[PDB]
Amino acid sequence: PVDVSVSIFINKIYGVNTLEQTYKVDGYIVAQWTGKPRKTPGDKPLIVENTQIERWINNGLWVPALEFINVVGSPDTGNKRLMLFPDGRVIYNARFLGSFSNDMDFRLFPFDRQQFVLELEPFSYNNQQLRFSDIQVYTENIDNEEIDEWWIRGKASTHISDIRYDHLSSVQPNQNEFSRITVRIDAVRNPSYYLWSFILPLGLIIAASWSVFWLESFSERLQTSFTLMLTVVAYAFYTSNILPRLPYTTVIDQMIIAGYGSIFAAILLIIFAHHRQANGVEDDLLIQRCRLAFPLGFLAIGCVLVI
Amino acid sequence: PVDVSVSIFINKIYGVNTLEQTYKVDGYIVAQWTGKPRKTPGDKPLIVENTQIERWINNGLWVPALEFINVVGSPDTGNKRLMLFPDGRVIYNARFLGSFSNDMDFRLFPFDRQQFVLELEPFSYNNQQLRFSDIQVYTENIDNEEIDEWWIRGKASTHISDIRYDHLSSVQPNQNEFSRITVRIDAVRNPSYYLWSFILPLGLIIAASWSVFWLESFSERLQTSFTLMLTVVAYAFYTSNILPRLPYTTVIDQMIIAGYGSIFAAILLIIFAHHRQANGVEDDLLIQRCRLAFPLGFLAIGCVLVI
Amino acid sequence: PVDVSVSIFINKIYGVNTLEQTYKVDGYIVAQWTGKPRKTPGDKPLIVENTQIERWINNGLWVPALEFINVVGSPDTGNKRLMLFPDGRVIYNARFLGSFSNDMDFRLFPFDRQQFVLELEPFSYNNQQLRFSDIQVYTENIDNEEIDEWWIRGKASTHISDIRYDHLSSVQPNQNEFSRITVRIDAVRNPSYYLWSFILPLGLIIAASWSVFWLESFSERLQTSFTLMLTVVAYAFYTSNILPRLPYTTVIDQMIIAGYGSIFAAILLIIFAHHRQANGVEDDLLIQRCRLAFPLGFLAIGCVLVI
Amino acid sequence: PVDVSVSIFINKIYGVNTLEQTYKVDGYIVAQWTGKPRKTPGDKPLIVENTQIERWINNGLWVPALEFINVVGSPDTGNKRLMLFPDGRVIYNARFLGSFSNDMDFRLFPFDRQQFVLELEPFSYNNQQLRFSDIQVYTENIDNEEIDEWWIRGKASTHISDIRYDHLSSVQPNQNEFSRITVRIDAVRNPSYYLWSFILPLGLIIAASWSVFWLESFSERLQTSFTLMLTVVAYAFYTSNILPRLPYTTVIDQMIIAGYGSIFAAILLIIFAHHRQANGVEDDLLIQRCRLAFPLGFLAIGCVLVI
Amino acid sequence: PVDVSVSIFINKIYGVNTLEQTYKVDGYIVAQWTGKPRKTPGDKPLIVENTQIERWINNGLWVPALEFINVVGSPDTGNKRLMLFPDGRVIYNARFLGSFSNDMDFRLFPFDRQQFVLELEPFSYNNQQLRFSDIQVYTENIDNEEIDEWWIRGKASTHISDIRYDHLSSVQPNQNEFSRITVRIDAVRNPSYYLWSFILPLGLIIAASWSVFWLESFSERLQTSFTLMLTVVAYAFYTSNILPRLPYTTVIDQMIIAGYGSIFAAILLIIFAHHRQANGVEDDLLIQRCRLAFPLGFLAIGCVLVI
Ligand SMILES: [Ba+2]
Ligand SMILES: [Ba+2]
Ligand SMILES: [Ba+2]
Ligand SMILES: [Ba+2]
Ligand SMILES: [Ba+2]
Ligand SMILES: [Ba+2]
Ligand SMILES: [Ba+2]
Ligand SMILES: [Ba+2]
Ligand SMILES: [Ba+2]
Ligand SMILES: [Ba+2]
Ligand SMILES: [Ba+2]
Ligand SMILES: [Ba+2]
Repeated sequence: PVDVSVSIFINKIYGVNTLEQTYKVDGYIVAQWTGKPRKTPGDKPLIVENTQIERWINNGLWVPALEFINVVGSPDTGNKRLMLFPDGRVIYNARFLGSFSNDMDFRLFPFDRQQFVLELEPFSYNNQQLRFSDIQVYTENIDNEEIDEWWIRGKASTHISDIRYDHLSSVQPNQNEFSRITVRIDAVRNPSYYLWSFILPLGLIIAASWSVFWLESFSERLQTSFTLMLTVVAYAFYTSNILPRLPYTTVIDQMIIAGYGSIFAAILLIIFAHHRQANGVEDDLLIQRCRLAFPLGFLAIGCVLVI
Repeated sequence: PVDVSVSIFINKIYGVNTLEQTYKVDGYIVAQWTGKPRKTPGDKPLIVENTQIERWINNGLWVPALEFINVVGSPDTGNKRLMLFPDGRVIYNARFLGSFSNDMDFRLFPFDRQQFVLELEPFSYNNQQLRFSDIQVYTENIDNEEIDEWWIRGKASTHISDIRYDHLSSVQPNQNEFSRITVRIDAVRNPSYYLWSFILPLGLIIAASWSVFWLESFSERLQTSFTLMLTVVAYAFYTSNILPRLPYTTVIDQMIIAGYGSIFAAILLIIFAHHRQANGVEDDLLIQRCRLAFPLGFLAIGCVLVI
Repeated sequence: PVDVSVSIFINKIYGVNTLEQTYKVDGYIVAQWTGKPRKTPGDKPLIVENTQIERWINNGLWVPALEFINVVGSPDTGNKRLMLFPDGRVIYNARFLGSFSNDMDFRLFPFDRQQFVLELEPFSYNNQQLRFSDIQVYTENIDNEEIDEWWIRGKASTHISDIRYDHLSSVQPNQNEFSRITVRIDAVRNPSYYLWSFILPLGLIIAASWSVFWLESFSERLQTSFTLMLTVVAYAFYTSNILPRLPYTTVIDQMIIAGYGSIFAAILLIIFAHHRQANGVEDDLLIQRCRLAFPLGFLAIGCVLVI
Repeated sequence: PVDVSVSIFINKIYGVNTLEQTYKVDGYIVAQWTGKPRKTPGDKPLIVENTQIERWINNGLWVPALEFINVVGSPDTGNKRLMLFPDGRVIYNARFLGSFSNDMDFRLFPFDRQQFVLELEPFSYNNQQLRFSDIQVYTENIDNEEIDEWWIRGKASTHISDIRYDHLSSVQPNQNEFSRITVRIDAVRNPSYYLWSFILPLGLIIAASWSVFWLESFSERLQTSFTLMLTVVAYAFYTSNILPRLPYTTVIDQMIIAGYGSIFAAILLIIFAHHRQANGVEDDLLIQRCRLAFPLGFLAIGCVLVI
Repeated sequence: PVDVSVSIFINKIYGVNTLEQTYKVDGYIVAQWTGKPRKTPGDKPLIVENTQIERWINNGLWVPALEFINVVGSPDTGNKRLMLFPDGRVIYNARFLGSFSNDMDFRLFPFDRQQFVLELEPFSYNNQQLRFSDIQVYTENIDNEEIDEWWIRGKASTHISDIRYDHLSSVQPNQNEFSRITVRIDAVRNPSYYLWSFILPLGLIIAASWSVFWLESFSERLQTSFTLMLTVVAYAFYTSNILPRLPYTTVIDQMIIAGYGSIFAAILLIIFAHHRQANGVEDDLLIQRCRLAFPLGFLAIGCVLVI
């Protein structure tokens, strides 16, 4: 069992794809294991850069292939390097940019708790062992929070476990097990933009739609309600175009639905008030006075929902 | 005829392209056939990783090229590996991400039954035989259903058949036939988002468009109907922008068309009511009382259509 | 002059880009020419797969480079293979996906007659001759027509010609001429989606815009006409966003323009009716009765245009 | 100083990016210089195709690297070829597709005069000389003009100059100078689509906005003006979505601004007419009669602007 | 410690991605260090072009890998060249296009002060020293300012520093330190397009929304206010579609919010005026006369905000 020390440097996280549940990571990966002592030019360690590494591999140098389990496609590998010390240790350093996968729940969307994971694991080697994992996130989490889209909470996280693959080749007994490094980074979305540019005017619009009951004539009350409907549709459009695509409804979508339902309910009451009648036209006092009931009645449901 | 055992591990299915009828698959492929016994270092099997495999092929090692028939372009091949046992068996393991093709009917779109297929088959070898196919979909179908976009039903499916190519080279008689592995996975789309964020408010809008008959003045009835038309167009826009592009109409599109037709019909009746007349202005009782007939008359067609 | 037999298998055609006049083709290409007899292992023909082909070329094996003339960029070349028979024939088989160019007229757009062309021709060799071209389109043209976006008419088409390049190097006399294979596939667009989801509601909207003349008050007639204008703009938007981008106007765009012109004309008549007058207000009978003339007067132009 | 004859064949120009000031070119490049006589197989010139060229370079064959100065990124290089004549001449032929840069002024946008430039120049060689440049644009400029987006005027253009680089290595005196080929192609945009589908209905809308003064009641005049404002915004949207993105205003944008300004001015006059008054309500005759002044007053500015 | 002289030529800066905080740079990089004297053919320096450089590296020629620290992915490397002088100096010249990262604050967006940075640094070598950095931005900053999107202020900027990496391998004492070149270019966005096509009509719209108080009837005042709301939503859409996506609100977004708030406030006052009353209907003089207060009251906040 060969001991391998992994260090991962995270430069940037970006390009979140909500539909594909995918996010981009750029950084460095460093792997250090101790092999057989060697004779370098002078005593000083040897530096082997990109194209030459292959040449060394062809001469029988041993370089385990480490795979990102949760990666999508194949990473963009930048400059890579081998460092060979005379005392036998070997240090592989490479730069990568890759698209990674993980389970992501956006149902809370404006206010989101997401976590970005990297899963590393040897491709072909069951007994080679990951000694320890060190993650340098040092690119500052809090410098400007309201600039960066996501606010990163705490410094990384680490797990080194043994994954067992049940379905395998003819020889079971001693190796189903591969060592896996899991690095998770917790992050929270910045609600500002969505609160001010979406939630707020949406609220204003809903509240304003309640003002239909302060109209005098029935005709006015109806004809206006249609304009309201149109406004909600237009808003639904404005949101849907900018907002990220999802298989499910977010909080904002629910607000929109609440808008539609509020207006349709208003329509029903407005028509009901007219044709529930003394002779044919009598309009209900308390009902036309629902201008108080409707806003809080909505607010009741509003306070009930997140709860 | 060489026996080849194939195992395919499906990690993720995503990136469905409705227009191109294409979907992305990420996973592993494992091929195992038994060759001539060999002498490995020690007794233990030999592990040959990525770049080295080519070197082994150049030395006369035999590695059949397996082709995905239904793939689009060429797959993104990750880490690949050969495992050479002294008793002669050879196991090829590779990681891939690829875009695959298949016939897809979206006419039911909000509620969709689709099936994702992989078609494997040797490129150049007519007699080499696929022994058996095993598909590990083990990445959990039901864990969170309402998170994942598609709900996968059952565990995979398998067929191993012999495909005959009629048009071929000068020598017909014994080999037109190649062994083909076909893996199909049945899946059903999650209607939630579309029901709540599309179907529902669309319904509310249609129903509301029926309220035009509860207006008193002819002018009101018309002028309002135009606002309704506008609203339906705006909605058609909001849907069309978000929804996937298709060569054909879905259920929702039909609903939209139903909206247009309902409103235009309403216009016709509204004008007809005015100018079918006692003197010139007489409005038809039963017709202005169509407020009952129109909703169910639509509903009749609605219940007739899916039927 | 070397005789070369080409067979092309078309798997899929897709990704039409209207602006770039480009379309994607995936399939196989097979080239067969007869060289000098060879000694294979056993008698059986030799199979040389991807990476090895280059190695054979470096040993002086002759492999003409065939170029797609109308290709854009360079194709995605999948698995490729050489088959070497002892009697001297050589068969090159490769899989490709590529973007191809051709002249495309979309002026009829909803109903389109387009043709997809492949142009093959030796890169460096003036005397090497393409014996015959065979195109297997066998992937079924008619299975489900209303699923596939394009309906393919007939089985392919073929031409083998000699192209002469006037401008050339210092030596003219005997070779300006290269053999070119041209494969054309005629296809017709499926109008369904565009008829129902675009043409139809657009028509309904136009017809409805004629109902403005059934209004009583001048004010109503005007104020409504503006809402109509807005509706046409909104519709123009909804179409333009979904529909493919073009340098020219399609049929639908013309319909839109017809809408604008109809409404503006309506405005002119509505204002004219008011201020062409007995004293100042007199409205013209026949003119307010143009509710008959306008629809057919439009229809006249409509029946005149395609004609 | 080595004489090099360059011939460039332009197949297609497309993919204009207004923001990046970039355009795509596909074609062939041919370079011919005369080296030392050689012994070919037979007397006939030698054909060296793609992969082999490198092999020849490694044997000390001399192949100058020609760089496109104005290219963006690196070109997609298709099939390439060397032709070696026994009398010593060498002809390099390659196919390329590349994104090129040039200064582009879109301020006139609907009617545009643009020019597409290619700048070629040896990478490392100060004394090697470009003998002459020949550009075959022969792909027909005028066949169908209203199909192609751009109308190409005249056949190419050519310049061969000497560029001097001031800032250089330690040795100045005799070589700051590299030979540069510049190929420019003048082209004019097709205004049709923009005239009919944009300019025209925009005009109709503006003209129609002048009809607000033919309304009787002040309320009507205002309430309608708002609908007009909305219509102009909607139109601004429809244009902005389809039209290419720019750092500056085009002609159409100016028209839009003119729309806004016209309507706001109308608002100001409408309110002014009401509250500039005999008692409080008196409306100005000449002002309500500005229905004549406003259209030409706008037209005055319109005829003044391009002038 | 090897002295390395770097010169960087900036051709173009473009493709700013606001969300990813990324921008494209195209140009040349030149690195000059003095090695061991060599014997060239003749006395004249040797020119080694693209593919050959690798061959020289394989023979033990030393070519430090320089990394762009702030690059995203890996650059598109064009033609590259080595120049070997007999006196031992070596000059590496390469052309590159790459996407680079940097902190970008768009909160001021229409008027933006941004700075484009390049960070260069040896990949594997702690003692090799960057002698000096020279940046040729010579592509003209001021030629046409209103054409180019960004106005570049001053000629570049330069820093050469020593970066210390705390976390490292087992040997600390003398080398934590790598030499880093930092090149920063200050630029300011061109407000024209946004002022005229966005800020201005937005202002006109706001001002116009104040005209609601000049209406007589309460009904008019309300029903109109809704149309205003719709107009602001439509405008919010038109802006949001064209404008760049951000995690935060810009100035324009704030203006939009101000619009919504202004209209909602107007609604509140309009309803309050009606139902704060003598009997039930009395409308407040000063309140209906707020037509003066509202515009400046807004303007007060407007002048307070940037301040
Ligand atoms: Ba790479
Ligand atoms: Ba790959
Ligand atoms: Ba099919
Ligand atoms: Ba899962
Ligand atoms: Ba490939
Ligand atoms: Ba879009
Ligand atoms: Ba290439
Ligand atoms: Ba042509
Ligand atoms: Ba050598
Ligand atoms: Ba390169
Ligand atoms: Ba930062
Ligand atoms: Ba320039």
